[PDB]
Amino acid sequence: MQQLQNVIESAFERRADITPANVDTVTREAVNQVIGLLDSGALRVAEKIDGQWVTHQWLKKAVLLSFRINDNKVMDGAETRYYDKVPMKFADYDEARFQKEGFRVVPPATVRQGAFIARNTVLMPSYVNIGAYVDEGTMVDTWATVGSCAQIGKNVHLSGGVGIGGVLEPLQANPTIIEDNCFIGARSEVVEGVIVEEGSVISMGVYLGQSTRIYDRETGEIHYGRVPAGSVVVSGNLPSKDGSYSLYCAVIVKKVDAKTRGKVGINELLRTID
Amino acid sequence: MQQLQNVIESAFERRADITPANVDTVTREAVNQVIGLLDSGALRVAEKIDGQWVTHQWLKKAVLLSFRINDNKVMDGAETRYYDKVPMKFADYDEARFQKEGFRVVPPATVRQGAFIARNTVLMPSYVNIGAYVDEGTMVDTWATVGSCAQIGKNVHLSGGVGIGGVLEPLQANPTIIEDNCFIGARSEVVEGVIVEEGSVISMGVYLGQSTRIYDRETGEIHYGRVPAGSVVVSGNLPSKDGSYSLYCAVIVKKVDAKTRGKVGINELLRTID
Amino acid sequence: MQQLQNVIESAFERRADITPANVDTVTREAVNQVIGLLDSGALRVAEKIDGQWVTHQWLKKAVLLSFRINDNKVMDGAETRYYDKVPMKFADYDEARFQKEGFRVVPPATVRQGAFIARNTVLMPSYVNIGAYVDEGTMVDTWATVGSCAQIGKNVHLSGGVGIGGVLEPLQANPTIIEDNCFIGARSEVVEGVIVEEGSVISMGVYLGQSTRIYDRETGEIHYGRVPAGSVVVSGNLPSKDGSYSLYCAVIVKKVDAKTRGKVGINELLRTID
Ligand SMILES: CC(C)(COP(=O)(O)OP(=O)(O)OC[C@H]1O[C@@H](n2cnc3c(N)ncnc32)[C@H](O)[C@@H]1OP(=O)(O)O)[C@@H](O)C(=O)NCCC(=O)NCCS
Ligand SMILES: CC(C)(COP(=O)(O)OP(=O)(O)OC[C@H]1O[C@@H](n2cnc3c(N)ncnc32)[C@H](O)[C@@H]1OP(=O)(O)O)[C@@H](O)C(=O)NCCC(=O)NCCS
Ligand SMILES: CC(C)(COP(=O)(O)OP(=O)(O)OC[C@H]1O[C@@H](n2cnc3c(N)ncnc32)[C@H](O)[C@@H]1OP(=O)(O)O)[C@@H](O)C(=O)NCCC(=O)NCCS
Ligand SMILES: N[C@@H](CCCC(=O)C(=O)O)C(=O)O
Ligand SMILES: N[C@@H](CCCC(=O)C(=O)O)C(=O)O
Ligand SMILES: N[C@@H](CCCC(=O)C(=O)O)C(=O)O
Repeated sequence: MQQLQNVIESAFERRADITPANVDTVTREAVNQVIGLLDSGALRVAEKIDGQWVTHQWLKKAVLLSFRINDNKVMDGAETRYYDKVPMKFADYDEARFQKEGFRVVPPATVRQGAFIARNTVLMPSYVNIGAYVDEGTMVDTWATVGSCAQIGKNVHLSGGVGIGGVLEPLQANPTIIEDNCFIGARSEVVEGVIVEEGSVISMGVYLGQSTRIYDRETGEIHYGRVPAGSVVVSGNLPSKDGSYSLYCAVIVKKVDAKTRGKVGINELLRTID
Repeated sequence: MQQLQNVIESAFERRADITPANVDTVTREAVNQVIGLLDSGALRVAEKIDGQWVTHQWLKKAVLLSFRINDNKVMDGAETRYYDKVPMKFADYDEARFQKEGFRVVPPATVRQGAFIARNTVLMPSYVNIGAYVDEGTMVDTWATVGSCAQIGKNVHLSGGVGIGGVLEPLQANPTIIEDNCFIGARSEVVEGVIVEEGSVISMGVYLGQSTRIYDRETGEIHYGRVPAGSVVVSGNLPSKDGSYSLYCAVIVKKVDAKTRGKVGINELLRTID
Repeated sequence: MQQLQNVIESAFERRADITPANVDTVTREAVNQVIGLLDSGALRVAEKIDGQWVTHQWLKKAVLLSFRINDNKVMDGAETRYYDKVPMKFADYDEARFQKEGFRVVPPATVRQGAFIARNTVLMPSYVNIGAYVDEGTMVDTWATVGSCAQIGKNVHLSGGVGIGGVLEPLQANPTIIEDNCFIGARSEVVEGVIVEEGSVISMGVYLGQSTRIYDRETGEIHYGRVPAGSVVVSGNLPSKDGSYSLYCAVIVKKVDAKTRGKVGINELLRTID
């Protein structure tokens, strides 16, 4: 949408000098419009086109600017109080709306406005930050986090305490992406724009960033930045040249098979009852 | 209780076709009765008999069915709202009740109805899921999670960010069990029905599942599925056959001694003041 | 303050026999006074003097005694209820106060009374326990925890799911300290009085306690208890004598450089807008 993109790209250049007081109504209204569209899933920060994920840098820009244009407001918790500038997505939902949108939200799961949550998902107590997109069938297990602008595929299981990297701080070029049908094991973390290709199974306590060596013991091939579709990855180490010590790495031990599927399947009984 | 077990086992077979609308009052009432009993500690999903933990599969079945028989309801948070089908355990407690039950609940710790919490425990902000049982004296530290149906012994310390596996998704045969007097170090995870025997000390960042090799450096013995009573376990790796790389494992480095006890003791000053 | 320190040190000796009922008004009032001072930053549990961090053991004592002198009270959550004896820091703040104190508090972040939060910090949903001190510019990312009495420097970034050890349980001699300008990578844990010196970068999934070997591959020097200023630390292992297995350790791989700074910088656009 040019009328919106234009204003966004002009404002971004003046980011440092914009404040909630000096911002003109045009930039304010535009940024706000863009956040509502992300919130509804009409727009998304990254999308797959021709077998490639592309990032719309200007939607990322809008997310950033929202922090320069909005002022903080006291939010009343019950026993306590908060002071922040991004509204809560569900603050205004009624049963009819929850009923139509079709996902389950377990207290105290919290989602910021500007994040899209699809039908048939289950959010256990967890956090979904602004700009993120969580597709159909996915479960975000306890204390997991979906970082700003992150893209999560359909039928994905993000285990307890798992973290998917954001793009706000530290600042990142690209969002982190988890394709369809992946299983991410407990306490693992995927950051810095790494792409976990569809049907992959990441074991527990695996840490993937751009500097992480993803070693394929079968081919000897070492990857960086992505997990090839259908891999089973676990933690390991690679020895130094003198064998004096070893350093952490992720190892692709095999391709997903029946034995693997037996341990990571989604439970449909917990999904939306049509 | 046969009158209840019977109905449960009949219904479970039709699990996929049961919905909150078509379920008959008999199955509804039964499942509900069983959840109240788990909630009060009168029944428990697994129990130790003759030096063996046994799982009552039908109590697990009842837990599962509760998700087929109950409908979602809007739950009013303060700044936000939730939409789920399992009530909050403490929603109706008054001071007299908390005073009688004798445990401490630190905001925003949350527990689902159907989980048993014993006297003299302390829940820092954490999550205890349906069907779980948390025995006397235990502390569940910050952002720890006690998964569905998990069994936690007396005087156990579950450190910050620790996860004890559930049985709902992925679906599991048996609950995860932590016997009396264990210490589980920060950020560790214990899943898939592994049993951590009494008096064991699990260090930080240790990940135990059924596939994890638990290597005893002293005997060369490799365990699977359980941590022998009184072990001190830490993270390590075992080399591949070509020494080309190494893969994660848990190592039993020694048996708990005075030096160990010095670092993992429970603080009675924080327990219930009789 | 002698008038306060005296009462504190006398009472501490009788800790086990003090209860909320038998405690005399003098000890009660004193302990309470000391907690208010910690809350405001007028006093702090540890402080750096002459290039050395010193711990005021008696302020730690006061923190402990607060648990012997105060009784539990029901705290009304919205959907649920809690029962604890430490008030919520922000329960009484209004917009004017939040506006003057100058930090951002993202729901559902929670802080206990007795912890100091400085200007220009951002608390994503996280936990800050009693006695802690969080200095200017710092961000406490999602599900991170600042343990009791811990000291966090200025401009520090505590990543998602990071844990900084407390001193209450297990009981510790000294608080854990993170000096200015450090970056602590996701899911890492720093405990047992370890000191991370200024400008250091701790990677993801690094676990540091007093028993952790911090190996400097360049010098062959092995540290214990502290991370030398300006280090980049990552997870690794050191081989056993027979090469039969290896055990976890932290490795200092290099000194912070431009390439490192490129990945761990603070985003000023998210800080307080003056
Ligand atoms: C990866 C996983 C799914 C097992 O898959 P699997 O297909 O059964 O893997 P296998 O048991 O066949 O092992 C295949 C190889 O990988 C290794 N391996 C598998 N999982 C491993 C793990 N977690 N740690 C170390 N090694 C592991 C085996 O040692 C084996 O190596 P080898 O061929 O050299 O001997 C399992 O380890 C896992 O990650 N489970 C997830 C638990 C979880 O997070 N639950 C959520 C709770 S909220
Ligand atoms: C295990 C632990 C308790 C130390 O116990 P300990 O009995 O003092 O162990 P020691 O220091 O004697 O070490 C014994 C052996 O295990 C090793 N070791 C112990 N803890 C280790 C750890 N965390 N990482 C790596 N190695 C460890 C030592 O290297 C030593 O190996 P060696 O005999 O080959 O040289 C400690 O490491 C730990 O896990 N503390 C828990 C911290 C925590 O989670 N706190 C909660 C904050 S919420
Ligand atoms: C440490 C880090 C910042 C990279 O710093 P860097 O200066 O770019 O490090 P480099 O890529 O130059 O690597 C230097 C050495 O350390 C290694 N290394 C760096 N980070 C590593 C990691 N996470 N795991 C394993 N090895 C790592 C490299 O293998 C290399 O070893 P070599 O010299 O023997 O080949 C990055 O790994 C990291 O920790 N990012 C933090 C992500 C995070 O938690 N984000 C927050 C999300 S909430
Ligand atoms: N590492 C997180 C930081 C989020 C910070 C944030 O959302 C805020 O300041 O409100 C992210 O990049 O998503
Ligand atoms: N891994 C968790 C998943 C819990 C899901 C749940 O409780 C729900 O759908 O409400 C568990 O098996 O306990
Ligand atoms: N490991 C934590 C334990 C905190 C316990 C606590 O604060 C309480 O009992 O209220 C700490 O030592 O800070």
